[PDB]
Amino acid sequence: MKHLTTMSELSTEEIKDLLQTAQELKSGKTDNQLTGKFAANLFFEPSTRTRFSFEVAEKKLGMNVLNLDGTSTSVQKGETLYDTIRTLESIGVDVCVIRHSEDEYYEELVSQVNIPILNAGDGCGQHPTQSLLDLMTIYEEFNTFKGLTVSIHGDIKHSRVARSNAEVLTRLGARVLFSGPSEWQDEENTFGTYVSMDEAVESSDVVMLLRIQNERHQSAVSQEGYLNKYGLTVERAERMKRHAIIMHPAPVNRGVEIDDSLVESEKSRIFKQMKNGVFIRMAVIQRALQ
Amino acid sequence: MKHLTTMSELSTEEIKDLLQTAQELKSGKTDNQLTGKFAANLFFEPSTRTRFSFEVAEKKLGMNVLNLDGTSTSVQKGETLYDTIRTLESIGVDVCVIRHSEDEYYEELVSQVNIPILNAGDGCGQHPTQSLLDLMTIYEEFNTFKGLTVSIHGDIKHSRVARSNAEVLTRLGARVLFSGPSEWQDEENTFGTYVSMDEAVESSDVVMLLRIQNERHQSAVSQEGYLNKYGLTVERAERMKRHAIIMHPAPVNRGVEIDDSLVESEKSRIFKQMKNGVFIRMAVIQRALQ
Amino acid sequence: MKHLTTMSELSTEEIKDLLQTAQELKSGKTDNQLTGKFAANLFFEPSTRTRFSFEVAEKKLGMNVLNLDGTSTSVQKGETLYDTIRTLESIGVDVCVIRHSEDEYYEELVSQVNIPILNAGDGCGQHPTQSLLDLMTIYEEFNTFKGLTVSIHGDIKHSRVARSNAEVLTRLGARVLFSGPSEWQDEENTFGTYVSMDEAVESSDVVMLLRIQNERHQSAVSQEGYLNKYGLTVERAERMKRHAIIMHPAPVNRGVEIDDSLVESEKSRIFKQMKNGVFIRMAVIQRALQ
Ligand SMILES: O=C(O)C[C@H](NC(=O)CP(=O)(O)O)C(=O)O
Ligand SMILES: O=C(O)C[C@H](NC(=O)CP(=O)(O)O)C(=O)O
Ligand SMILES: O=C(O)C[C@H](NC(=O)CP(=O)(O)O)C(=O)O
Repeated sequence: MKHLTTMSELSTEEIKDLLQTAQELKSGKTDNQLTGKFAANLFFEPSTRTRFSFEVAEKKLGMNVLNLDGTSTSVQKGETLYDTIRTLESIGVDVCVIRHSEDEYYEELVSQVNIPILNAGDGCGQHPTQSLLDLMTIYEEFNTFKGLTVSIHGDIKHSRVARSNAEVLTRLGARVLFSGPSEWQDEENTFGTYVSMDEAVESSDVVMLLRIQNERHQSAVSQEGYLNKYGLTVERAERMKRHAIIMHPAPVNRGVEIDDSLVESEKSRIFKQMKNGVFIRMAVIQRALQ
Repeated sequence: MKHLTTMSELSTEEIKDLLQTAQELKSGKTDNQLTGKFAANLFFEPSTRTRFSFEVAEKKLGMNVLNLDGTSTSVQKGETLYDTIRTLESIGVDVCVIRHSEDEYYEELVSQVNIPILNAGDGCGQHPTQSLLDLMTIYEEFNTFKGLTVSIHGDIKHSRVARSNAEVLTRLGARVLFSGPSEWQDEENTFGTYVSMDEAVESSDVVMLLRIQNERHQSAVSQEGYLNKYGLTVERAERMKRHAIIMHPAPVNRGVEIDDSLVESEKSRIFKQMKNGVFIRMAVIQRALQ
Repeated sequence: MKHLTTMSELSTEEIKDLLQTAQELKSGKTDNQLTGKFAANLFFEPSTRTRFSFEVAEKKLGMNVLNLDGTSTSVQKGETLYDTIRTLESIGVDVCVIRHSEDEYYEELVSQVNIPILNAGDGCGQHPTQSLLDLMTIYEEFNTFKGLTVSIHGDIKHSRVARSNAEVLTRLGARVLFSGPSEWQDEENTFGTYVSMDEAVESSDVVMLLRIQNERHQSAVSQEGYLNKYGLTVERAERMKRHAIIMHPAPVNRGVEIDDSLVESEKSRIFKQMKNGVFIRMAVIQRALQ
């Protein structure tokens, strides 16, 4: 039993092992050991990739799957997250995947519950499996992290993606750059140098775009002309290194943080990221259940 | 790869083959060609028959199923339908079933995506699997379409069922009649003769009833005494040909377009339609992935 | 085909049999008689234990599962519950599980539908599988019902649990005590003796707590200090018989009807209830389909 909650508490060796496993499974290697066991997907926030890649991963591992929403479950009757987990243990669930609006919802749980918890996202906190498939995608491309320059752009302080990726990339020996509206920068995220998109887009081996976390803002603010100012425009992408890649955890808001024509251009690895997500998540479930 | 979007682009030959395949599947034919493959059901409008007959179909084919609604997916974050399909492709989905409010949502998709799209309904546009199962049911009854007189009643204007059935029935050599409030007739559906229910009910070999598309009208209008005025009353049903049948795409609004006692009367094939739905949908999936 | 609607129509012999079957199931026994059949779970009210224990039970029986709610189905188009059930029969569903807001929704169905119906809860009416859970857990504890004193506390008026449990308990030879706010007492449930919590907690072999049915009240009222007044406080739990147990159909509102520290205390069988729920529900499904 191993939780996957925060990227900062996962060692370099474990990351290295998870990537190898994921790569092998992607290669065709299979395993049935978990056939018949039960996984529960609890998503209290909207999702497509994370949620359904987990379901695919679970079913490829031969597992039965229970899918829980926040509006149809007894959470409507005031049940706590912990009780929901204990309930799921009681009816035979072996592992739980959770996405929740509350930053660090898992701290209370990991010490109390008896089955592995896989964090599919905690508000603006952590997003471990996104980080892992990001790393995998990067390593597949450059076959190393050391000496890489990776720039993360946009709404940083509301991003569990950036918060997971910045520390671990630095830890793996890469240089991390930030950019975007100064208002949206993170003082709790020092693992990167704040520069401008125009500066970073030329020194970056990786250009990671972020969606604006509109649903997470205290107050809605104008974002007219965001693309020109902060986004990856065609002209900006044309100034990227030959070997550089474009990444984005999705969903993309075409015409906002990236030009519509770039999403599926030569240097884009956005959809490749989604492919790797499945195998990364298969690996993570195996790690969780031994 | 073969999409299924509009009935008007389905050849007479393809139709006949789908009906034959459906019959074989109905009579127990099976194979594991599709076992373990993934099907995704994207339903953005309510549904019971189409959605779940598809799920049953997919599972009888031995497929793994993913169910997406639109309020719990990342469409909520602004993701386009196109990006949603590509996302599903990336994670290993082989076929997508889509029901959407936007007429012809699929026109954009079919030229761009790399997996079969099965249209489960586009606003007031087309509803091909309904048409196919309607044809199957009629064919089981008369072993022919040539010379048949089929009347379609009620809210034609907002009916993707009427749109699909009218063109294809006349194309198959049937005579089509329309009835219902003149206000709800469709000038862009000229494949039938407009008459009154009272006339059509004695001339018809098939009486096809439609539900009022309340949720699709620009503004709500009274519908008091609809049954007596426009609907299939007991008195009207008693004037039907001895060998004529009653059909309805469902759900039925008992007391509106049809008298409560008729839904499961001798001449009714309403539930037989739902039965055929599964096999028609199996056949369509087999066609898409051949 | 044996429906399960209300406890009062379930004989003592049928009950003892379901409990023996659930025990054998709980010990690991299974068979293949239901492999590949279809179960449908129609939940129109929120639920965690009942809905997902049913799904688990179903999967453990080797069945395919269809999950329907209220907002995404064609109930939205005005389809009656009856037509919904008949529709499911037509597409190949062998048994239906239903939780609905309308008391006794099932009495118009039992005489009309052609497949077994399993009531997962009808408004403030009955909750048969919960009751069976309770009986099982109670029987596991004391190995008998005769001579037992069982107290049920709180919002009796709006409890389908209390209604199922009260009669069947006294029928099995146990004495039932009632407790809680006098306004929330039920005149349509006279199978117990109203007393104060402080009294019952000392004379009870089983102390069964109920959640306040806030979502079911015609008018909201204050419930300040509910714990200290009507609930199971730490102080009160200390005065329980040595061999007595705490039960609660869940979910619990920690701090309302029970002190936070008692939910998982030595005398609590609340989570054991959830465990037995699966096997009871397996047994009930086996009974429904012969
Ligand atoms: O939604 C974001 O922009 C980033 C990130 N996106 C994803 O995880 C992909 P999805 O919401 O389709 O599961 C996340 O934090 O949820
Ligand atoms: O909704 C109508 O009345 C006709 C038709 N109905 C169906 O296809 C059946 P369902 O909505 O239960 O899947 C449709 O256009 O969606
Ligand atoms: O809800 C209650 O407090 C009692 C009872 N609770 C249960 O059945 C458990 P659940 O709602 O998680 O399935 C019921 O009537 O729904």
